[PDB]
Amino acid sequence: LSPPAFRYQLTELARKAGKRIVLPEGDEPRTVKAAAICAERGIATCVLLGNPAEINRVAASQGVELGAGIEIVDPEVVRESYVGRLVELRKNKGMTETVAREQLEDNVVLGTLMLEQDEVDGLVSGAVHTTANTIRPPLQLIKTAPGSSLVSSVFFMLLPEQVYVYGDCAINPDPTAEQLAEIAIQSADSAAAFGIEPRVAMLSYSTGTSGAGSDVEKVREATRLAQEKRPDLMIDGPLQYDAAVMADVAKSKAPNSPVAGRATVFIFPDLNTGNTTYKAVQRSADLISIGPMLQGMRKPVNDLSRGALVDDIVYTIALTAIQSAQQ
Amino acid sequence: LSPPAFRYQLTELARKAGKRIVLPEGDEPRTVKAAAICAERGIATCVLLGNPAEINRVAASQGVELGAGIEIVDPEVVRESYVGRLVELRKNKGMTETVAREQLEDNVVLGTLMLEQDEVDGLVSGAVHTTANTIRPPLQLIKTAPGSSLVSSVFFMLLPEQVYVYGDCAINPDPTAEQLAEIAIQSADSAAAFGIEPRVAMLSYSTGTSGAGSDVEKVREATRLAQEKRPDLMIDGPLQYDAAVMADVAKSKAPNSPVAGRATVFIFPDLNTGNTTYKAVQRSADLISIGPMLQGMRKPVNDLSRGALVDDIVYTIALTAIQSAQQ
Ligand SMILES: [Cl-]
Ligand SMILES: [Cl-]
Ligand SMILES: [K+]
Ligand SMILES: [K+]
Ligand code: NA
Ligand code: NA
Repeated sequence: LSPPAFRYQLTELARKAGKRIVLPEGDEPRTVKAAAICAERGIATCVLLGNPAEINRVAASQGVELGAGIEIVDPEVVRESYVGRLVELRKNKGMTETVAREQLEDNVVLGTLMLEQDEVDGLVSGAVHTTANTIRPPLQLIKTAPGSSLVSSVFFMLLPEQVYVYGDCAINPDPTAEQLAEIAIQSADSAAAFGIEPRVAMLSYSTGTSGAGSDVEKVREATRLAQEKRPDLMIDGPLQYDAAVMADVAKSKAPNSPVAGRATVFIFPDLNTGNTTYKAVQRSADLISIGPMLQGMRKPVNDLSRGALVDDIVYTIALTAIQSAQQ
Repeated sequence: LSPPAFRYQLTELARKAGKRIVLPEGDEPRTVKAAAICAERGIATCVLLGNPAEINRVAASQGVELGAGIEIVDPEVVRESYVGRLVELRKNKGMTETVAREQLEDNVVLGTLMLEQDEVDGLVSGAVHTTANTIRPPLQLIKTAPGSSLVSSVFFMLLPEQVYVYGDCAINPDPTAEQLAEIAIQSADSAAAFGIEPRVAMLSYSTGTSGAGSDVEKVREATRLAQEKRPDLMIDGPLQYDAAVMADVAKSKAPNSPVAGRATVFIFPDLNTGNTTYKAVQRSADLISIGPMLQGMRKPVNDLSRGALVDDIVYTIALTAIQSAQQ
């Protein structure tokens, strides 16, 4: 699975999904250009939230036509029709009609209510907003998937001939043992859904009992808890990074391990570890990453980097559509 | 500073130091062969602790002569002469003459007492023993250097044209803010002593205020505390790894930073982060590392990997001799 091969696999899987993805940042130039690519290539039907005139002016300003597969929704027209639904959804938290109308001025809230009404299949935003702005309404309204008590994330690491899965390198600062086992299971399910055989390495500064301490025991607990809920999955830990990827190190420090030496899914003990290793490997191996992709949400939601490129948005919409077919 | 250039710089600095390094594993084949190289190249005078006949048989078994610069000490001859000193050193902890004699059967204890008696300048062991076996007697008897409340460690990361310093990637599992500031200062002093201009990046999953949480505040506290004790040092944090090494990321996320974009010393928030990133970078960039090197000890002590090679031992003796001239 080379980087071009994996990127095409995302295109193939998204086409077979045949999903509708709402884009709250409907008039954003990068998002308009990416939506037209997804429609022309069959990656997804893109629902743009914004003024039809402005979106078409932005589309014309970038040499892009919005034909089939592009559906523009004017928030001013449809906003009031979702007020009653939002009041009903948050009535026990003190939602009023006036407050609900105030919240619906944000296109992410509007797209989330469209997502909750099963009018679209997924939501992508964040090119010109914060991560919290993208995920807070879905967290409040869509909630977590059954069997998940939290949302985590993964990065797809595109090596020259294979794809690794890293997580959680963006969201959860300090997972407990129970949460870490949940992150490992979510990440392995994500890997399998995107064509990656999950061999899950629970990372630590200790390989087995080479090191001791509360930090090592948390990874050991999470390993056992994850194996309890999913006896079918190949999980092992604790493992240092070299033991997870090198067969020679595996044969010397963890020879009875079904994961060591050939791990494909790498679960980091905390965000310090995950984000630092993710950033360092991106520079040192000079490889390519796709993500981060959220996991554990009841319906797919994903947040873009504020400096994302058009192609970054294109494949993020693909991931979101593929996640919709997974559920 | 290419890897060959840096390795020669260690040779030059060790020669100028002109130190004596005691080797408790005196009859170990790899250690005997490395000691003769250090003596012939002028890296250090090596004091081998073992049976003179056995050491010479091991030396002859590897095509190696032990001439000038090699001094063999028979533990059976000199052990009793250090019993009274050990009793005096640990009298308040319940040391007796019989217990002291029992402890002196371990050559590391004997070499540590030689180190404490200023008969040698540094100690290297661990090729056939655990790390705890190497460092416990010095920790009990030599103690920490003035201004240091703990011992930490660094790895020298030999990039194609420069050398980075990583720490602490081996010893301290979860440093407090005060300890982390101490690790940063020790690591910068180590870097400068080995010909590396210290620009210290205090690593985190947050660049500045990009992320919040107790983990980020610890790095922020350690950054300020380290700057308080050493106003002359270039320290900054918190910084993600990409902000520390990439000028473009630095100009966008930390433009007022005197370290971001050109860091040479990388201080990891905990052992999970340090060891995982160290192991991952070694595989991803396929670079070369030297270490780990202890720091903060009153007199230099260093521990070998049990799978170390002869050349690994050679340059570890060099590091230890260089550390002796630093103090
Ligand atoms: Cl274990
Ligand atoms: Cl800050
Ligand atoms: K964002
Ligand atoms: K050792
Ligand atoms: Na690898
Ligand atoms: Na670099």
